[PDB]
Amino acid sequence: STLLEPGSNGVVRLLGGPGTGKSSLLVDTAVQHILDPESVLLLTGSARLRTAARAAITARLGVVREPLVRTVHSYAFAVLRLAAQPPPRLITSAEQDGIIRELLAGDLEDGPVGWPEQLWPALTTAGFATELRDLMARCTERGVDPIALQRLGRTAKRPEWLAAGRFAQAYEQIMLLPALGAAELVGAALEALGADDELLDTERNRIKLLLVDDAQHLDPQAARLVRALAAGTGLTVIAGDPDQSVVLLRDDTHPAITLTQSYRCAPEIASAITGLGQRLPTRHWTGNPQREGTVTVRLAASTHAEGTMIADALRRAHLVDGIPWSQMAVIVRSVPALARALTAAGVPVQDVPVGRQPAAAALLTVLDVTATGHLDADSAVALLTGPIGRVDPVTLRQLRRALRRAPPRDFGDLLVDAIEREPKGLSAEHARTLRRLRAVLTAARRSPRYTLWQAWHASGLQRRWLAASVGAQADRDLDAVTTLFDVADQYVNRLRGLVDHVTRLAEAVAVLSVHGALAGEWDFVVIAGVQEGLWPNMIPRGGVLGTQHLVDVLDGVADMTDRTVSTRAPLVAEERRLLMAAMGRARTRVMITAVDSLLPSPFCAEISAWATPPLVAPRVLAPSALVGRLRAVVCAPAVDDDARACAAAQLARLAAAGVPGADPSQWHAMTSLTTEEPLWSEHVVTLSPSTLQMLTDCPLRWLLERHGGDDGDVRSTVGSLVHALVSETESQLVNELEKVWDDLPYDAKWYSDNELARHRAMLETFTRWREDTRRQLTEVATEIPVEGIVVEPPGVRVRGRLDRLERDLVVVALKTGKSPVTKDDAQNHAQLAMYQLAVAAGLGGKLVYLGKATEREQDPKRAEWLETVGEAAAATAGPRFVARVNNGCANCPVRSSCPAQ
Ligand SMILES: Nc1ncnc2c1ncn2[C@@H]1O[C@H](COP(=O)(O)OP(=O)(O)NP(=O)(O)O)[C@@H](O)[C@H]1O
Ligand code: SF4
Repeated sequence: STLLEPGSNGVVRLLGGPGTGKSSLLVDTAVQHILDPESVLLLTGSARLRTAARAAITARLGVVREPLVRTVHSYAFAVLRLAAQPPPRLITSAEQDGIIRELLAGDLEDGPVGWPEQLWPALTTAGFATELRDLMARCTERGVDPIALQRLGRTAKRPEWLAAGRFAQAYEQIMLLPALGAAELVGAALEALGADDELLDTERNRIKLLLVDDAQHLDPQAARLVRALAAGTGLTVIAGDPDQSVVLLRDDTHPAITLTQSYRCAPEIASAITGLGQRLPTRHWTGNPQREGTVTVRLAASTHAEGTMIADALRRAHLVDGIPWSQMAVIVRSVPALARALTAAGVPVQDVPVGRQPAAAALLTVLDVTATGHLDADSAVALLTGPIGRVDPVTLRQLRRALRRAPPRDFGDLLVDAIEREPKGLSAEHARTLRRLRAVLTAARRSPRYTLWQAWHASGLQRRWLAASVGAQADRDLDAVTTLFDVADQYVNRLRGLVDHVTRLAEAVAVLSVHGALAGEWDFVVIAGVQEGLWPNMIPRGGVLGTQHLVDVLDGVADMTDRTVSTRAPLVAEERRLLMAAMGRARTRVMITAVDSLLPSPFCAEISAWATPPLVAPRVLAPSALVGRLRAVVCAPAVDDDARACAAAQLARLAAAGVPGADPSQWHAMTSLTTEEPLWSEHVVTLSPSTLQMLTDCPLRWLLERHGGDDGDVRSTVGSLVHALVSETESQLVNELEKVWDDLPYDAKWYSDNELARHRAMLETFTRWREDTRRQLTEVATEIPVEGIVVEPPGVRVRGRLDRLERDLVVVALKTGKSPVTKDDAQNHAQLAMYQLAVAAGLGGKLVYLGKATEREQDPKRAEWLETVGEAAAATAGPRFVARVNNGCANCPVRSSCPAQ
């Protein structure tokens, strides 16, 4: 307190625990030294914390000037910006590792670097250049010149470090023949402070406070600017906590100021944090005595039961205890499953490429129409099913039946000719969704960053997405089209190149990882997923170049020149700091969750000493979770004679205000049939001989598969293309099947010409059948429509398409199956005996199998048969259809709604 005064000098160090008044004491000394705007320099260490401390000072200060609030990287650029009295910075690592892919492919083509010849197949891989980039990016943070990395390649017998140092030296000579990376920005500025030797004295004479902040995360190359700027003038405060590694604080000759009172954390949270610091290689601080807090550890028995009790405890707190959303958080060790099972209880919770999302990709299809000049068929259907002018799949089927009234032509060709000029056919409501697509393609074709805005103006849906903000998808799409207008501007400053480049490119529960959870406050913190393979991280840190072994020989004597512990797993004592500092955010209470069928980590057995069987079916406060259970203890045979009264007493309070599922009108077991009528009632039923086999077999399959339920093929229309050719010279028919075959929906075009071969020969099999049996038979006609009245008084009235007559009359029915029906199974064949009974009365049978020509016969039992047609056709009358189990109870369409299974 006596060391922070306007009359004072030197370096003061300010260290304290997690939560204490550190960063709000640098703001308290920024203002107290002003009451000069300049020399009040901060180094906040984040781009978002720079504005958090700027607005804190400038509100506490009649207009004012600005204290200089910056970061370390943004300050080392301003030194380089002034030392050129412009120093440019290179792009993000796409353009910086696009240089790495060139120098490796430019080395494998040759035979100077000298890779150790085992790594020769590795050099073309994308996974080698994203590891070579890290051996340079982790020496750049530690100030190691490539002429000094090669000294390590000789003292130890490691050939791939001499090869890596010669890469990092040859890399820095084509980047200067400047161009600075991201991490190379502090190290390049520090060479320019000691170069001029008057640039120092014209910098130190400016600054007066140097309120550097968050000193613990500072690199040993960024820890030397703070030692250079604070060489001599005024007074400097360092601050931060020294025992959270994850200027220097631990070793200094400068006087320190400790802080032990927390101001945030409860005293029961402050004993679990400092209780874990006992088995850890200023660890004593106390909690806020005004608060009272709870720490508890819960276990689950599965993965889905974890997300069901997290969404329990997040729902108990807001809805009963009253703490709002956005004072809650869910911290996970690392993000790839939990946000889906936590939204399903009704909790507000706050990747995919840019040109792939449907609100953005529907507008890039307007540009491909515009760039070519004519719109195709496959990209004119893709505008109707998209967001611009939208149609559900049953209104494509209403366009086609209205456009084809203007063989039928294909829908891909009729659509384009309705956008080019609008026909006056439909005009009801489909005229509007076609005028919307003429308004876009006339605006963009009459006009590259000025056309793409003019398309967004014509397809007027910035108005429709603001009024409807289903209200989340408008805020997901508007937060995605504004990433086109940002990326499309970035290519214009440097329209077939627009499409070519983009193609390659509140009050909620914050779910975030541990490294993102070092800025929030959050009254309630859940640490989900502390278990065996996940939190004590046993993914081994080995690699090819030995990056994790270089980084702990070069940065300290953590390992000697022995590769024994170089590639094991993340260190456990340095992994305990993450769970010790994630609990350091909650100011009221902490819940720690892990599943155990997936085995809990040993950190869950250590918290249970300081906390205040696993669940397998947990309780929820979801409204669809109440009314499910309340209906299950009232519709019960066999417990709870007293609780049954309490069950139905609470459903009457749910049903009076809404809550769907509550009232006994809403229950799916309580609904009643619509009609239960006697069908036709009143009459002559009508039948065809191809349903009579089916009707007798099972009369429920007649009702559901003939009327509605029929799931759609390519094998049944070829079977009718054979019947058309056969009914019309055996070489004049092969030429007829050959032309028409090329338009059939066959994938695998090796199979279309392989299925033609068995259907070409099946016409030669038929003419090889005719000449054999034209001595015993004689054709009367072919494809006679049979119609008449049979079993007249109900009458059954057989109608339809006898295939081929012959005469010794007889009845020939041609089939194209491969496997024939047996000999004694065709004596009761219901199709032939309906034609045979047609031949007799008013106005033997053959069953020729073209394919694999084994024919079957039926002998010329009429009273036993004619009573069966009248007995079966009477069962197509009433309700309550019978579901017999037949041979066809497999590859039948209606089976998921059968009551016999
Ligand atoms: N004198 C005070 N009176 C009331 N509240 C205070 C006082 N001093 C600090 N606080 C509050 O205590 C909390 C501690 O925040 P602060 O001390 O600024 O964080 P920090 O410890 O510097 N940063 P970090 O450890 O990374 O979370 C904040 O909500 C402050 O507003
Ligand atoms: S599964 Fe059996 S009862 Fe059901 S429709 Fe098919 S044949 Fe008829």
